[PDB]
Order: sequence, then C-alpha cells, then structure tokens
Amino acid sequence: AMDPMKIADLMTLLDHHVPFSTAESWDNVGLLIGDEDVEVTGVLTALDCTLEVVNEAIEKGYNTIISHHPLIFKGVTSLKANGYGLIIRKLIQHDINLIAMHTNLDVNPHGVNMMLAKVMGLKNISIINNQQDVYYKVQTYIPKDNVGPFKDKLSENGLAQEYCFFESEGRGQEDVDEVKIEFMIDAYQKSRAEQLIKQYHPYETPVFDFIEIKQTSLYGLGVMAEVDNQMTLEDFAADIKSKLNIPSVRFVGESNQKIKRIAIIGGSGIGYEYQAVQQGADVFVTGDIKHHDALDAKIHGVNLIDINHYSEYVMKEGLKTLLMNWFNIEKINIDVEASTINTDPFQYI
Amino acid sequence: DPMKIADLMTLLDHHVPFSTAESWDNVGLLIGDEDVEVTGVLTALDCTLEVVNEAIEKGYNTIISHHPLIFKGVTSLKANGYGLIIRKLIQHDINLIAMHTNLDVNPHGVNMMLAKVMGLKNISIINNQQDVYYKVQKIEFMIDAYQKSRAEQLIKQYHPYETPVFDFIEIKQTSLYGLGVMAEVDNQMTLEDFAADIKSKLNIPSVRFVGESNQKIKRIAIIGGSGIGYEYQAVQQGADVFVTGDIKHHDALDAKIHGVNLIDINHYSEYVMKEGLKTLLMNWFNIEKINIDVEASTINTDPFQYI
Amino acid sequence: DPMKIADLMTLLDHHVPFSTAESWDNVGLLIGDEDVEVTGVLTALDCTLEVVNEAIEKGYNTIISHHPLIFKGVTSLKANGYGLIIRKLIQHDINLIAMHTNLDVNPHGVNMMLAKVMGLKNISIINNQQDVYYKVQKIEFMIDAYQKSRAEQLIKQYHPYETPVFDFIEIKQTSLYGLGVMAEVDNQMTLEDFAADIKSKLNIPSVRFVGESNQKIKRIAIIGGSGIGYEYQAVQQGADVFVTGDIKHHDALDAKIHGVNLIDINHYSEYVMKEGLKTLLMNWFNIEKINIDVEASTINTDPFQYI
Amino acid sequence: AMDPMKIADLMTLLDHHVPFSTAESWDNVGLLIGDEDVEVTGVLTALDCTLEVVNEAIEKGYNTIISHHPLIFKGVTSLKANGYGLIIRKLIQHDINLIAMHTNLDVNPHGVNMMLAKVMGLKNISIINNQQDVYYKVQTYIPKDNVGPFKDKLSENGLAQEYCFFESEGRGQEDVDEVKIEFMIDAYQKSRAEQLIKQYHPYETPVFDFIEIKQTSLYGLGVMAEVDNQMTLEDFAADIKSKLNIPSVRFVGESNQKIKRIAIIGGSGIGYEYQAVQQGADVFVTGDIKHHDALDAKIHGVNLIDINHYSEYVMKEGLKTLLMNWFNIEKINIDVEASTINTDPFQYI
Amino acid sequence: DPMKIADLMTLLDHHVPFSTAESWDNVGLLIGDEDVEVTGVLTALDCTLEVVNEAIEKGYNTIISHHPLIFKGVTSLKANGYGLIIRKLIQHDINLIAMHTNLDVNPHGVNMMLAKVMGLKNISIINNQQDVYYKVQKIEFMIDAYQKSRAEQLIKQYHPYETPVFDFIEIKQTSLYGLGVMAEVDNQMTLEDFAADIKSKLNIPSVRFVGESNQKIKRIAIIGGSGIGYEYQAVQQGADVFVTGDIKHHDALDAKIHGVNLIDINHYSEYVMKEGLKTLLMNWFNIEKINIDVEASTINTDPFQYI
Amino acid sequence: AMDPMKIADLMTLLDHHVPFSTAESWDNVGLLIGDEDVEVTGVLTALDCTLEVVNEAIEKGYNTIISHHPLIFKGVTSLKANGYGLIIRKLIQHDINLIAMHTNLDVNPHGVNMMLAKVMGLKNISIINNQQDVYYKVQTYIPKDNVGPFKDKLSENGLAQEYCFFESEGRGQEDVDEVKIEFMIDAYQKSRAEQLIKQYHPYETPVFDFIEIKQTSLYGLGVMAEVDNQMTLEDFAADIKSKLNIPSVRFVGESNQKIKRIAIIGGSGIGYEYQAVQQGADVFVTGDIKHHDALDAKIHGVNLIDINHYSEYVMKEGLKTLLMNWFNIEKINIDVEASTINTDPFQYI
Ligand SMILES: [Zn+2]
Ligand SMILES: [Zn+2]
Ligand SMILES: [Zn+2]
Ligand SMILES: [Zn+2]
Ligand SMILES: [Zn+2]
Ligand SMILES: [Zn+2]
Ligand SMILES: [Zn+2]
Ligand SMILES: [Zn+2]
Ligand SMILES: [Zn+2]
Ligand SMILES: [Zn+2]
Ligand SMILES: [Zn+2]
Ligand SMILES: [Zn+2]
Repeated sequence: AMDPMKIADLMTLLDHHVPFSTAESWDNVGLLIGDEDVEVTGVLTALDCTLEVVNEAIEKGYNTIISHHPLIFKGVTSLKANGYGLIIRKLIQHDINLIAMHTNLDVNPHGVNMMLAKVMGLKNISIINNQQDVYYKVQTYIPKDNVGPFKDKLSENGLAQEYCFFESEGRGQEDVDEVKIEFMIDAYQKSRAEQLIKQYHPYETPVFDFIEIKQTSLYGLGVMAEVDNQMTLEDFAADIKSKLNIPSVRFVGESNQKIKRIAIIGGSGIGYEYQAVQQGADVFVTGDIKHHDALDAKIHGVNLIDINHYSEYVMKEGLKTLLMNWFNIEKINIDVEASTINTDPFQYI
Repeated sequence: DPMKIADLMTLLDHHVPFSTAESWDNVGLLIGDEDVEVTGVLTALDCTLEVVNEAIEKGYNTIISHHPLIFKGVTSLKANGYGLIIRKLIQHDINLIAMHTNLDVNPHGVNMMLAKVMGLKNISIINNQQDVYYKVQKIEFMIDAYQKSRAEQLIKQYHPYETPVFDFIEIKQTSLYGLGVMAEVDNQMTLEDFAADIKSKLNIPSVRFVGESNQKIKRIAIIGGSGIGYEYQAVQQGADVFVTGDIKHHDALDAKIHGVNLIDINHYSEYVMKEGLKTLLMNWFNIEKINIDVEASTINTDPFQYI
Repeated sequence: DPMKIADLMTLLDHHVPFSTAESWDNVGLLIGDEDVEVTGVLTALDCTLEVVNEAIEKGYNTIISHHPLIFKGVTSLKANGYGLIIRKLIQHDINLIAMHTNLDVNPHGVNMMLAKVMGLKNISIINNQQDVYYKVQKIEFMIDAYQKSRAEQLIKQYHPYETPVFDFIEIKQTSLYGLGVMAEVDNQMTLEDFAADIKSKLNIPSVRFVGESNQKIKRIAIIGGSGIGYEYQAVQQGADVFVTGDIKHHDALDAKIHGVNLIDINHYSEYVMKEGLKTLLMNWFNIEKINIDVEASTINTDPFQYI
Repeated sequence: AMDPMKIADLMTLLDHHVPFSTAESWDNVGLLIGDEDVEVTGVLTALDCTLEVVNEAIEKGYNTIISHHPLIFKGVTSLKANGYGLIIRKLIQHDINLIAMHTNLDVNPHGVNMMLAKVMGLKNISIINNQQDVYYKVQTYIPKDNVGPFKDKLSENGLAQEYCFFESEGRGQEDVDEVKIEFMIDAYQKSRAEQLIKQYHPYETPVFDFIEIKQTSLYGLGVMAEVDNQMTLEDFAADIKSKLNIPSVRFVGESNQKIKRIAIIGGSGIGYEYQAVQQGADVFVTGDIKHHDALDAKIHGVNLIDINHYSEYVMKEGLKTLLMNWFNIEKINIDVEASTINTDPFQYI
Repeated sequence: DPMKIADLMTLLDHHVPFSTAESWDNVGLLIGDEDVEVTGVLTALDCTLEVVNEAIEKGYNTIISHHPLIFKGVTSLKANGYGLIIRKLIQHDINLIAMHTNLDVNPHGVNMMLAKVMGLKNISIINNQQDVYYKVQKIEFMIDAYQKSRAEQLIKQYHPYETPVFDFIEIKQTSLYGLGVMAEVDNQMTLEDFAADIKSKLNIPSVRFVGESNQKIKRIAIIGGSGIGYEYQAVQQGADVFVTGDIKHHDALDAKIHGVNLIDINHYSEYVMKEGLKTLLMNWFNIEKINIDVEASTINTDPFQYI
Repeated sequence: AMDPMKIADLMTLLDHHVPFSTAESWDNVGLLIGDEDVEVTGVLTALDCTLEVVNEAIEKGYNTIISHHPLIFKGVTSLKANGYGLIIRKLIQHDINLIAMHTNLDVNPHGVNMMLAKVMGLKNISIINNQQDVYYKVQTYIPKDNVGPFKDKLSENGLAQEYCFFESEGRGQEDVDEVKIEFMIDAYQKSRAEQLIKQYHPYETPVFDFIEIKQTSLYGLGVMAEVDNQMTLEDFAADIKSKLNIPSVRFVGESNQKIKRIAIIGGSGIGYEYQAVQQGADVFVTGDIKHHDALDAKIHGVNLIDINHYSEYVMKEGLKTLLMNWFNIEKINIDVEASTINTDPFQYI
C-alpha cells in the first residue's frame, strides 16, 4: 500500500534542504494554511499567494502552494469575504495548502540571492552576513581501559556521528591516570548527552563539561559575487534590467563608476549597504530603496541599484528547479510548476 | 430581505454598539461573508468545535458568541487546535460574530443577565463610560461627536456671515454603557447564604467566597468573567460584595485583609448570555418583523470538570 | 532694513507658521546668524554640496530648503559626508533655513504646488489640524490659546468684582493647515492616462501605479514625499487614487488587494517646491516692498538615476 | 558563655540548605522584618503571615516566623494601622522576626513540589525546569618542576576544593615543555583565582584562562513524578483532593484519560503546562487556573488539575520537618511548629 | 477632641491639600495610627534617627517632615539603615506625616518661606497648576470637578423634564498652587552681593553662583530643593536669576553659556520649612482652638559638612 | 618631503595610548569637529571647550584642541550664533579642530583618576571597576609532520604574535595521531583566523574551534589608592582641598573617621560608592554629590567627599604631560599647552 506524499512528508523534505529554523524570529514560516495529513496532488510556487495564484492552483488540480512571502504575517484578526480574507477563505474552501518559505529561503546557500546572482550571470557567488550556530565541545575524563565501551555506548546511542572522538592523556587528582575524551554536539543535544554520559560513565559521580563553541553558519542574508568583466555602474544596471526583465531600474552613484564586486539582498535590504561596502562590495543591489536612504548613500559614496522588491519573483522558477531535484532524489513523481502570473502590484509607465 | 449578515450586523450594532467594546477587543463579524442570507442564529459563550457541529446539525449558518474565537491574530490555520474550528466554520459556510466587551458593558448585557438570573432588584450599570457630544453655538443645539465634520460642512455652507460665527463646545456626559451592575437582594442575607443562593440559581458546581460567612449582604456588584481590579472601586460605590470569576489566591488574600468581600462564581458563569442573548435577539427580530429562528447553544463548554 | 535673517524668519513664520510643523521635525534657522543681512535667497529641496556652491556663485547668503539638512542631531562635523556641506555653509557665512513639514501642511504649500503642477481643480487641504481657541466669558469674545495667560493678567486686573467672574471655554476648530490636498481633474480619465499625464507634467523619468489601468479617476488625493499610511483615509475622504512617493512592495500589494489605487510619483517630486516657494516669497517680498532676489535652485538633486 | 542561635545564625543555616540565591530575581526573600542580632526563641512556619499567624507566634512565645509567601513583596509605601500595615506593625511592636523562603523553596529539591508529590503518594520524583549554574574551568600553563608548590599554594588558599586538578603535558613556544593544569571554580571566585594565580605563578607574566562552563543545577521549578499504578484522570484528581484535604478540585481533560506521569508546580504555574507535556507529563498539576487557559489546554489536549494555590500550605509541616532535622544536625534545641491556622482566603460551598 | 491623627490630617489637607502633590510622590500619613491622640508635633526636613529621638525626648508622638521617609516602597524593615528609623517610630508609637510636594507648591509653602527668609518683596507663585471646574448649564453655576457625579445624581433627580436638559462645560483655571515663586529685592544688587546676602540670611556654609559677579539682579525665581529643569522657563517668566539646590556641573555650564544666571543655595536650604511649618500649624491650631504644642526640630540633618 | 603630523596621525597616536574603543557606548569621542587631512600647528588641552578656550587657541596659533568633555554630546539640531552654536561655528570658521578624549580617558590607567590620585599625593594606585575584554582560544588539530609549515604560515600572516603556540598530542578518530595546537586571538580576528586556517590546513575539511575567553582589562572607571599615613576624614578632605586648590569641599561621614584606602571617580561617580566600599574603600571621592544620595550614604556609613566635578580640570596639565611624552617618543616637535582658563561655571562665596 502506497506511501503517497502527505503535506507532513513535504514539510520534512523542505525543512531538510531549507531549514525553517534559519528564518528570522519575527518571520512566519512553514505550513500557514492547511492539513499535514492531506495527500499532495501537485505543487505551485509563487512569490505572493494572490487570488489569481489560488485560482491557478485550482485550475491545474494542485492542492499545495509554496510562496516566498507569508500570506499571514501578523496574525489575522478576521476572515471575511474581502481583502486577504477572500484569499485565505478560498484556500480553505478548496482544500488548498499554503506553505511559506520566507526568510529561510532568503538566507539559504541556494536561496533567493544565489538565484538573483545566477540570473545576473555573476561568478564567485558566496553567502554573506553569515549566521552563527551554537555547538558544544563535550569533554569527559575516563580511565584508559574504560575508554572503548564508554565510546561504543555513546556512539551506539548516536553521539559523535561516526565515532568522532579526540583522545588526550593526562593525570587526575598524579593519583589517577585518565583519558580526556572530546567530541562535538549540536546545541539541542546537551541534555541527552548529559543523560547518556551519566548513564554509561565508570565514575559514580562522573566529571564532564560542555564548552560552548560558535561556528560560522553556511546560512546568511545576501551574497557577494562578481561580474565576469569589470564594467560601469550604468552598464551593470542596464544589463541586469534586461536579464531580469525589469520595467524600470534606478541607481545611485556616478554612472561611469567601475564595478566588479556586487552585494545582493533581494527584497528590501536597505540597512545592509554600508556593511556590504565594508565587506568589499562596489555596489549594493536591492529593492524598495527610498529617497533619504539613496541621498545618504550618494553623499557617502555607497553605490546602489534598485532592481525592485518584485525581482524576488526569480524564486518561483528557482524553487521549482530545486524542488524537482529534491523530488528526483527521493523518487517522488509529484508535479511542480512555477506560477506564471505576474503579481507585481506596480505597473510602470 | 431575506436578512443578510450585513443586515444582522446593523441591527446588533444598533442595540449593542460595537464601538462600546474595549479598544483591545476583537468584535463584529470575525469569520464569514456579509452578503450571505442568515438561515438561523445559535448563541454561544465559547465557539467550540461541538458548537460548530450543533449549528450545522440545526441548519444554522450564523453563530454569535460572547468570546471572540480569534482574539490575537492567528498566525496559522491548520487542522489542529483552534485551527480546526475556524476551518470547519469556513468549510461549512458558517458565519461567526463576536459580541464581546460591547455585551459586557450593555445595559441589557452580561451583567444585567447575571443580576436577573440571581433574582436581584434595583439593578443599575456601574463604571459608566463617558460620551462626548458638542453643544453647537445666537442659536444652540446638540450633536454627536461624529457629526462635528458634517455639521461644519453644513454650518459653513449657509450663513449670512462672510465668515459665519459658530462654536463647537465639547460636552461630556455619563454613558448608559459600563462594566458591571450594582443591584440588591430583597432582604439582607448572610454572605454564605447569598453565595449558596447564587450557586443554586446559576447551576454552579462549586462556588467560593472571601469574607466572614455571617457578613450581611444587601448591595451587590457584579462583573461577569474576570473582573478582579474593580473590587475596591465597587466597595467605594456601595457594594457589600463583589461577584466575579477567575479569582486568584493573592487577590483574594488582599481583599480579605482589606475587608473586601468577594464571591467567585467562575468565569464560566457568563454562559447565562446564551439564553439572555437569544431572548434579546428574538425581541429585536419581533420589532423588525424578521422571521428567523434563534436558539441558545445547549452545549456545556466549561473546560473544567469539578469534583 | 536692510532685511536681516531675523526679519526673514518673522515673515516666513507669518505665512507658513513654523508651529504647524510636526513635533518630531526640525525647522527654522538651522545654520546661521540671525543678525546677518540677507543678500539673496536660493530655494532648494535638499541642500546638497552643489546647492551650496550655487548659492556662493550667485552671491546669495541664504538658502531655504524643504528637507532639513540637520534632522537628528549631528554628533560630529568633519570634512566628510554631510559634514562637508554644513562646514561649507558656515565657512562661507551662508544661512540655511528649513521649511519642512510646515510647508507640507500649508494651504499654499507642497501639496497645493503638486496639484497645480498637475493642472488640477477644486483643490482643498485634507487631514486638517485642530486649532484650540478660548471663548472668554455677561460678555463673550474669542482668543488664541496662547492669549489665555495675558488675557487673565488683563481680566483679573480690572473688574468691578473683588473676584471678577470669568470663564475660558476651550473651543476646537478645524485648521486651515493639513497634510495633503484633495483635488480633481476636469474630466474623468483612466488611471493609466492620469499617471502618464502627471509623469509628463512633472518631468518624471518613471512613474508606477497600483490598480487596473482602466480604473476611472476624478478625485485625487496627494501627499508629496512619503505619504503611505494615509491612503485608506484618502479613499474614505472620496479619493479615486492616492498620489505619493516612496511606495514599497508590501504597501502597494495591500492597497491592490483592498482596491485602493495608488500612484508613485517618487519622493523627489517634492522638487516642485523650489519654484513654488520662489513664487510665494517674491509675492510676500512685493507686499512688504523688500527688494531682495529669490531664485529656485536649478540643480537636479535626485540621488536616483533611472534607466 | 553560650552561643544561643541569633537570627543571623538561623539565616546562614536556611541559606545553606535552601539558598536564597536560587530565588527568582523579582522575588523578595530572606529576613523581611526583624533584627539579625536577636536571639531566636522559637520558630513558626506559615504559608502566608496573616494577623492570626502573628497572634499565634505571640501566644506561643515564638519570635520568629518563616513564611513561604513574602508579606512585603512590592515595597510598602506606608505602615498604617490597617491592612497589611497592621500585620507589619504588630510584628515590629512585638519584636517578631519574619523570614520569607519563597521561590528558593519552590525550586529546592526538598521544597514545595517535592512536598506536594510526597503528600500525593507519588514515586520517582525529580526536579524539572532546572536552573543553569555558571562555573569556570581555570587553565594555567606551568613547568613540570614548578607544578607541586604552585598546586599546594593554590590549594592552601582553598582553590580546587580537595586538591582536584587535571594535568596535561605539552610544549609552549618546542621551546618550552609545560604542564597545562586545569581545575574548576564557581563563578564568584574568578577574581580571587586571578589574584592567587598571578601571585604564586613561576612566570613574571603568567598565562591563564577562564573558560565559562554551564552545568545543570539541582534546583528547578516543579517536579515530575509518577503514580504507583496508571489511573484515570478523574480518579487521580479525587485521590489528591482527599490526600491534600481540598474542598474542591477541578480538572481539564477526558475524565477517563490514563495518567502515569505527573508534573507539579504548586501555586500558580500556568505558563509551564505545554513544556511539562513536552517533558513527558500526562497531566500538569497547579493552582489558580483561569478559564481561557483551561480552554486552550482542553483544545490542545493538555490535561490539567487545579488543586488550588492554597495547596502550597503543605510547606508548613514540610518546612517544620526539614528545619527540625537541620537543627538536630547542628544540635540546636529551638522549637519549631507548623502554624495550624487555615489562612485560605477562600471558603468553598 | 482631643485631636487625633485623623483630625490633624483633615486640617493639614484643608490648608495644604495632599492632592496638589505630584503623582509620583508619597505624602500623608506614612507611618502611624489615625486613631491615636496627638500629644505634640515636631517639624522636620528629613526624619533622621536623631529627629525620632528628639520627638521621644520632648514627649511628642507626631512628626511632620517635608521629605518622605518612605518614598519608593521599602522591601524590608531590618535593624539597619532607614529600617532603624522606621522601626523606632513604630516601636515608640510615633506617627510620621509627610508634607512633601504639596508643601513645595503651596502659596505659603517652601518657596514662600525661602523668599521670606531672604527678605524678598512681591512674592508670587509661578509654574501654576490648572484646576478643572465645570460650569453646569437656562440656569448656570459652578462646581468642582469632583461634584460632577453628585450634581448629576441631584440634577437628574428633580426636573420638570422627563429628560432634564443639562450640560457640564469643562472650564480650566489657573491654580493658586505651583512650583516656585518669583519675587524681587527692594533695590537692584549685584549677583555676587545677592548670593552673599542669602548665604548669610540662610546660614549656609557655602554658596555658589553661575553668571558674572557684576550682573544686576532685581527679579528672582526660587525652587527649593532640586529645581534644575525650570531655569530656562524662569528666565522666560522674567527672572534675573534662578535659585535652587543640587546644581551639577553640566547644568551650570549650559546655563552659563546661555546667559542664564543661577545660585546654588544647596538642597538642604529647604530646612527653612521646619520653622515655617511650625508657624503655620500654630496659627491653624489657634483658629480651631487646638491647644497642642508644635516645635521645629533643632537638629541640623545636613549629611554634608563643609570645609 | 616632510611628513608633518596631520589630524589623522594625531588620532592614531591618541588612540594607541588611550583607545577610543574603551569609551562607554553612549559617549561621543574622537574627532568631533574638524578635518583629518589638516596639518596640526599646535595642541591646547582643555576640560570643557568654552568660547574663551577657542579664543586662546586662536591667539596662540594652535589649530587643535583636545578636551575631556565632548562639546557635542547629544547631536546638535542647529548651529546658530548663540550658545554652543557660537563655539562650534567659531571652531569651524577658524579651522580649529576639536577632539574629545572623554570616558576613554576616565578609564585609562594613566587617565583622569590616576591624575587625581597623583595630585592628592596618594600611593599604591590601581584601576578599579575593570572592563572585560573578549578573546578567543583557537584550537586546531593537525598531523605532526604538518605542524611546522602550518604554524609558519599562520605566523607569516600575523597570527599568534611572535609564534606563540601551545602543542598537545592526542589521537583523533586511535585511527589518527594528531597535534592539537592552540593560540590566542583578539575578538576582531576570528573571521581572518577562519580564513587563514581553512587556507593553510592539511585537511580538506579542517577541524578548528574558537573558545571565548574573557580577561580582566587594564581599563576601568576609578582608582583605589592609599594615603601615606592613615588620617581623619576631615583632615583628608582639607588636604585634598588644598592640593587641588578647590574653593569649597564637603564630606559625608564622622569628621574623625580614620581613612586609609580611597576610591576616586572624578566627575560625577555617584552610583559607585557602595561598590567602592565593597572593594575596600574607606571613602569615595567624586563630584556633583546631591542631598538624597549623601543622606543615603550617611545612614549606611558610606563615607564621601565631594571635590566637585570641576576637579577633573587636572587632566589639562596631565594630558599635556602625557602628549608631550608620546610626541617625544615619536620625535614630533609640535607644541602642547594646557589651557590656563578656569572654565568652572561656578563661583564660590
Ligand atoms: Zn525575500
Ligand atoms: Zn520580500
Ligand atoms: Zn464578558
Ligand atoms: Zn469572559
Ligand atoms: Zn515634504
Ligand atoms: Zn520629503
Ligand atoms: Zn510557591
Ligand atoms: Zn505561591
Ligand atoms: Zn521640596
Ligand atoms: Zn527636597
Ligand atoms: Zn571624566
Ligand atoms: Zn566629567
């Protein structure tokens, strides 16, 4: 009997590749509207889950929408037949499930900013503004003959996974010859490590320490990348306008300024431009740039390009490609399509 | 007609104005479509999953609860918890209206209803809101604060003066609306006898009181739900005892040490508004010649079981 | 005379009272010496280094900008960034005056100016401030709220009464001042045609709108600069479209989903106040027989270049 | 000449067994009203120090009351002959001393929740919600021949207490063969360790490090325990109503729900119920449960019992027993009695 | 009678209303029993242990201090620090009353007392509070804001109208109460000569002033204690110099650079209220024919010794 | 061609000896008014940069003022010809540069409080209230034959500066014999250490850890010192009144109290007096003491002397001496003078 993919199965897969925990703590991510128990009939990717996107899912026979922007952000205080209420009610009434992969996708090594850089034809792309992840170096002290079965039992129970220990010789008190064994755990394992250590240790009152270690994460908001060939600011702006099919672009800085290194935060990344320049950027590319921030940037020589917040729409095809690949790996046959609807609230003239 | 949700909302607003609710509250049409024709109305304290099933079973597409099912914003709508209730409403085209603190402060609302279920006399609203009006000024006449704009559009439109002369003088008056009632028994009774009396009249499994059992009670202040914070002011207003729910140890100990008598009839005693609201709505419907069924939900939705 | 900075400040205050500015704003003489004789006045949106160089070159020692060059307090004055501009003003004895939110809310200010550059009709201030006056009371007569003290020093000084009897009755009236204007086109036009029309009239490189291109527009609300926050209220006030700058994605998406039409003419479109303010000041100077040159800065100070 | 116990001596003993530092930082604990210098004539334990409790101390000739709840919590702005003022004035006027052992006793391994679990007849009782205590692993580097007198001097001065060091061999710079010696200190000792190390080290400029270590405390708010035999929620509720002589109990959950593991926070512990369930509880037992929190718990399947906040009264006899034992150990002859007054503000009908 | 603490409190409230104290303050009966008969009253700035010993020694069971011995809530009452004082009061049945900011803003309070000790003329309260009254409205007459309730209970009780028509019109008037006095010397004097004059009249060990020593002084503003924050407003009100205590370096430097003259007479100079309050209370007692001894504490409680 | 000292050069020197980073985060320090590019013609030290001080710089031909107090503290919202505006405009109009060495000088081992103690003739002067500086112990694991060129490359690139490593032998997994090498970095180096380690390590995926270490700083607010000979509080007060030429001093405490150890925070240090007593002070010396704080101190037995905030004026001559010395070391010929103007806003009578 089959194991068709349920929303719960899809969530586990999504979380494996683009962990929901990497989203900012103010964000609203994951299954926003739906039922974990329901079988997935098809997946439509979207930037914003507008009414037209919901109609498109219905029309295609897909019961799952993955959007970048969370349709419910600050809690809803009503669900009436108007505004965002009309969209949420339509999802529910048609048994459509909506998952938001928001700032977790903004900070993912294969996420919105990698996608933007790739669509711009850039090279040497890497994550910037890296998160810090908390780990612990576990240190226990144990007699040499006790070292093996202590290690095997900790390893049998999934610690140091495999069997990754570092062994140090020393003398406790030199009353007692001991082996100081070390290994790494993620922050959530501390309590279980304690349990296992106390349980399988030789000493009645065993001696063990957790030393907090911070490591630079692979996750971070933005990428730094480079153009193949150093070019002028205005030429770079024109090139990316064309590549992303943007109706209008605006830039801040001398039009003939030479550009090689590019920092990109899709959406609304103003606030990071000065740090981007400190990180080596010649220009900071983002959306939703306002007058006074552009004015400040100009006077300080910080070069900007506004590609519009709407340029995050690249994640529809990008996430479709990712998900198709993840599904291939797992041998899952479910269709994924990028929504073709242009959902930009702005029309340019 | 037939009566739509939009028309029901207008009527309810007329009798229990939604603007008398507290600013933090969430009242009105919480879940639904104002264009839908009302098939029947079920009244509820809390809109539980069982209450939604009762509406469906009775053929009613409208529920009016006291407590707002959505209070702080909901950040997801999953098939779990409160999500299940909200999703069931939507999937069955059931409209949910919340008449919350507007009903707590209404002259015919929760506290009137409590006082009447208790058999009390000389019941009056306490803790009255303050309404703002303007005495428009040499002629003079009144206006609601909201008419100030239109009145001026009117005033400045026609007058002999190149610049007509007029004044809006802010006047404040005691509202008919407020949180709680003061009321009285027919004859003085002991605090313990009064507590038992109301236990029995409200069908409460357990009541608790603060104060000597032989304290004599004539004047009673009532705030249904969770009214702790108002007990000192009630005594100030003449109360021999403050009646509310959800009384906690330290608040009761403070009251005891200050000589303030309390009775905890439980928050759940607000359930009286089910039948109370059904009666009101039947009467309002009768005035407007609306032939729509109203029933009080019969489900006991108290999360507590007493032993 | 000759007119000093102190005299100019008095005049500007008379016509565009600095007290109508928002409490968070920074307006008035920001950089300078009130005793210095004005040689000429250059009007500006933003006081950039290029604008200071233009003043110097024209022989003008006074600049009036809309945007305050010093807004939050500056914690240093170095030869870098905004420091360079501030230091250049000081070292060339150039006086800088900021007519900021006081000009945004004036009946002849930024939004009147925008509406006129757009060719609009029936232009009126919206979002009006409220002025406080006192009806002094049996005689009765008016006073500005600021006269309450002096009036009383006067009132209590001479009266038959050992204790004269008098009342100050607070009266509130709609101000002539407020943020934004409502106005109308001569004949209904599509939203896209209106957007293009104003693009052309204001010489804007790029405009963007929210709403169906064939929406019909007659009534228009305008808040120059960054007026998002006021669009729902404008529709409430009758607007078919809200015109402002600095519109961001999520605010535009919200408006679109609620049926609220917008046009982003860019914050930089406040530049119309350069010529607008020059015309006002020339007229005021003419009334007072002041022979001082006023010119609108010709420098395009938009930090954005469009492609 | 005698050393009769003074309030100061009693405070030291109380603090040894139920450290005042384990109280929450918002709490008001310790000697609230009295004189450290005064000789203790007898001790009366209480939940709340009401006027009747003060009269009872006077009547018995006891000059010391230890309550759980602090009679002064937020500061008093007056001391008049009414309300709480009347109680505080009576203490002072009769030279009665009042000590509050409040949240320090809530979190103690022998405190309010252990007492509650014991009175309920539960087994396998352990502290939950454990505090974290900050320690340091001190690391110094020292030549082998210098190791002994360095160690002895640090130990003579009460560090590593005894003589608990761990010894590591290594090469500094291999210009210099060194011994890396390690030991533990509590957080308050850092400065003294620094002093002693600098003082007795071989090197003119000695090399030493303090590495912060967090350890799970023995102190925590609540206990987890189990019934001898799995029973129904309603049967468990009835049993504990009887054992604690409670006039009325209420529960939330299906009456026939099977219960084995019980989390208990006496007083007002709502806020911890969801975490208790994550920790393995079948039911969360507490007091002062309000409607909307009970409603939430019901819909989420979290089972609750309200035993009333007043059920903290078990600490009168419990603390009497503890104190009698502590006094026996120290050979102190001072009487301790649990106040017999029922001080519950509520009467049930 | 004999006069109880409750009666004393009523009298003091009549002459120096406790409601004129700041909302953050702690005034009234701080420590004591309102039912106890007053044996005698000692006045104090700070109620130190030495002042309590003085009361005990004189046979007085009532102390009135300016500064509240309990200000923020006390979290313990031990035989140490302030605990020792509070416990000594209680154990000797001594009643402590604090007349704090109510005395600072009274027309016969701390600042009147300072100005009189200085020999000044034309002394008037400054920084006046605002009292709210209602003109009840065709008859019309006044009421204190507190009478609004009773008046309405009365008003609505008897009238021809089924619904009587009445208005409460909020009127605001300048209070007699406020923080500080303005006053003047008989003849202009230098700032240094004035500072020395007041040093001598108040027996101050050390005074310090801000401003040129030859500045001419006629009009003086005084806020006893720690009145920094009010010096710019005092100059606005006509003061040549602002006199207060507890002046710090940066506040003095700011004043100096702005041309605002100051004198620091020390916070401790509020001690004048001991004799000042004794005289007031003797007079009030004389009016009511109360034969109770009042004495000003003779203890110098300044924590500072000057060298 | 010459390298005359520019403001930028002076700032680097100032920062070397009295690091601007040791200032409190609310403070406003460094070049407040001026141009980094401008050549320094002379330096005038000041407590407060009043108009007279600016006139004095002009008159002397000096274009640089270093003050203790920042003339711009909370941002200026205008620069008009009055008040502080007149002073700032005069600086600018005369091309005078103004640097503030504020709380960095309050906390410096040779700063305001060392200067005060020295002028008082005190002995055994040391910094109190020490800052804590964050460092990292870097730990990498590497095979023995790889140890040399790994070390040399890290050292070639300026880590462990020189060549300060500690070497530990151990077994990774005993599959692999490894050397655990350790060294110290300042907190700002973490990212570069990561770069260098990844770059020059043997392992494709090298194993390395940063362990946060806090060390007691040499910087702190205040000093503790002692009088040569134990003396009475009143005698000490009189002595320091004379030594600092103060017009009036006031003290709190019994006039015959014996004083040996003195804590000093020049300026306005009330808030630290209780901690000073805990640190061993017999008296806390500061300025701007107010009534109620003095009253509190008296009742608690905390002895105080108010030497006035203006007594920070000792830093004019003190900083002149320091700067002359720093300039001598660098062979810089620029004149430094302490402003002679008494800028105390107070006149005493
Ligand atoms: Zn994004
Ligand atoms: Zn976005
Ligand atoms: Zn209610
Ligand atoms: Zn309720
Ligand atoms: Zn504007
Ligand atoms: Zn603007
Ligand atoms: Zn407790
Ligand atoms: Zn408790
Ligand atoms: Zn005062
Ligand atoms: Zn005072
Ligand atoms: Zn300083
Ligand atoms: Zn200072």
